[PDB]
Amino acid sequence: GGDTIFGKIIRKEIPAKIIFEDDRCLAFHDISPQAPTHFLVIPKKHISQISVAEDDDESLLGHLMIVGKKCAADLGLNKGYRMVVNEGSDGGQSVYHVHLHVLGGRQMHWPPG
Amino acid sequence: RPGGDTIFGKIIRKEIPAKIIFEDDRCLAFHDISPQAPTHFLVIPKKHISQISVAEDDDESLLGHLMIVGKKCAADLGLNKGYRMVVNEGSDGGQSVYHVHLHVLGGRQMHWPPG
Ligand SMILES: Nc1ncnc2c1ncn2[C@@H]1O[C@H](COP(=O)(O)O)[C@@H](O)[C@H]1O
Repeated sequence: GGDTIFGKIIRKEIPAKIIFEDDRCLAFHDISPQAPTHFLVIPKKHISQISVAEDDDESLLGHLMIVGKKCAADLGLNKGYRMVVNEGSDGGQSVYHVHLHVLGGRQMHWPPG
Repeated sequence: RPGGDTIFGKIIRKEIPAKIIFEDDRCLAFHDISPQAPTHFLVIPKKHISQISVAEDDDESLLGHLMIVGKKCAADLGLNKGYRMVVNEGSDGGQSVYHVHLHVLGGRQMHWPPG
């Protein structure tokens, strides 16, 4: 699903530390973790960035957050966590395939970058 | 009671003012009074969900709507160089208002890690 490294992960062409999968998304740990728990939830649909998401993608985007919530509980994050979507250059977006970050296991600080 | 018992409930019921960017029957977007970036606003559901960790499976479309409204508002506010969306959950997330909400920050380079 796409011409990025996240497409290769979805297609199982390269290994990843997969947490959860269903028919429309994939959750895996970030290869460059910024917290004791740091994982990504990505749609299998190649949406390059949140700014081009369509109105019909609404439930899919919410699905990423519900999956992230459920994964966080099953990774032991009962003291809280932070969810992040980066858009474009100012947002620090690293891969042009929409992805939800979930970070926890330490105190997250303010501002969020 | 509609909108909950937090400060965001008072905003939803229009009891206290806020600089509103967008409103529909499901959500409200308004500027943050303690901005951490040149543009910093919030998108919140009108339904009172205290935190993302207790959202129900049926809340999925509503949560996605917050993100769609967030990116449309970001475009309307001129954030063509990008932005960051954030949800804070619980103590480790730094949550202070226990009513689900999405931060949208832009107008400067955001740094990594995100706090
Ligand atoms: N009356 C208000 N109007 C606008 N923003 C607010 C108001 N009260 C709190 N906030 C913001 O809501 C956020 C709550 O923190 P958190 O729950 O950690 O996201 C902070 O960014 C506050 O500055």
